[PDB]
Amino acid sequence: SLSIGRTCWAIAEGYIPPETVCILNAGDEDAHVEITIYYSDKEPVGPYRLTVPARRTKHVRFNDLNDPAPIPHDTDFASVIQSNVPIVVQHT
Amino acid sequence: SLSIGRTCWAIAEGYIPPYETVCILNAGDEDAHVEITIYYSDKEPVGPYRLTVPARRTKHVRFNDLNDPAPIPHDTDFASVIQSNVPIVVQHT
Amino acid sequence: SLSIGRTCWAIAEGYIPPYGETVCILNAGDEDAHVEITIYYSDKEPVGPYRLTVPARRTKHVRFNDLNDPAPIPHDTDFASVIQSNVPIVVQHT
Amino acid sequence: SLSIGRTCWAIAEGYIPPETVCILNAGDEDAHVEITIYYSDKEPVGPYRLTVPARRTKHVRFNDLNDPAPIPHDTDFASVIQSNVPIVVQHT
Repeated sequence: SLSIGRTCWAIAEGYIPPETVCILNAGDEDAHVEITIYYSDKEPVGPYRLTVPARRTKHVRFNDLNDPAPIPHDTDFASVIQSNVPIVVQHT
Repeated sequence: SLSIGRTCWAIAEGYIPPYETVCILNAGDEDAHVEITIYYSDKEPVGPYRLTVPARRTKHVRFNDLNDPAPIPHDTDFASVIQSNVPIVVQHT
Repeated sequence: SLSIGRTCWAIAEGYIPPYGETVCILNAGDEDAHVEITIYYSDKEPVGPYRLTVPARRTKHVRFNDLNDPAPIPHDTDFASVIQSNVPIVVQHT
Repeated sequence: SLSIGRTCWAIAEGYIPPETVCILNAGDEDAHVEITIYYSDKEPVGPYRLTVPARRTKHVRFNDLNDPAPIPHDTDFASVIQSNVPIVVQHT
């Protein structure tokens, strides 16, 4: 049983033009992910919830997160990505 | 024997264009028997894809040329785990 | 109750081009971060500290171009920075 | 005094077109750096020696390393950078 990655990741950049996080769950249990969006000038927003099933990768467009709320375009943001089980997160 | 790197790497991105590269350094004195597993968004992982990076050598691995057990589909998002018997350094470009 | 990042970061690259370079800092914690930046050069002593605050639960984009007290950073010059904080922060320079 | 970085760095990519390493020495002692260059089909070459003085940065063009030997253009390579004192290394 492959355990790789960690349960907490932070990405200090973010910008939607008027973007993409890639998550690997190589493990045997589904990952319940929560993402919190941070801003320069207002309180953070979340959790945005999503599942990356066991032995799957998922591409997350920040542009498509809209529950609790869409992320404003042309605004600089940062995100924290938390999970119950270790995942690998990369930002292109 | 210089030992640098680790035996397990994960790359969360992967895309072959429609119709990329992993750079591996083995700076040590024993050949590295590498296994790569490829993960997908909607189906079980595929692998292991096996290759050797000899002692004191680097190797460029095009995902496009990995085809045993199977070629990786184009225009498909994927992720890889790279495992080795001996520490290696892995860069994805 | 979120502590993430560290109090010390080093960026070995730095270039401001002609106009007429940026660092993103996340402070996910519950205390304001008093940051200090020291700028290093290939051929002279380092310059700093440049001071700024990243408040609790905020992110801040820092344009190196705008840093100018104690001194502006020369354009067309290769530099490096060290970013120190009283509390953990996350620093990325995409 | 400020100690930051480490004494060993590996860079798995390297290409000189027919290729810059930026090194920070934030410490109070000069860093005597040795670089070894690795190839896909021959023994490694080095050490290439250089100094990054106390409290200085240095840009290192792979194209300008030529003692013991120039690095061939149009060839894939990798490097190991070792130092007596910790340094911070970034590849571009």
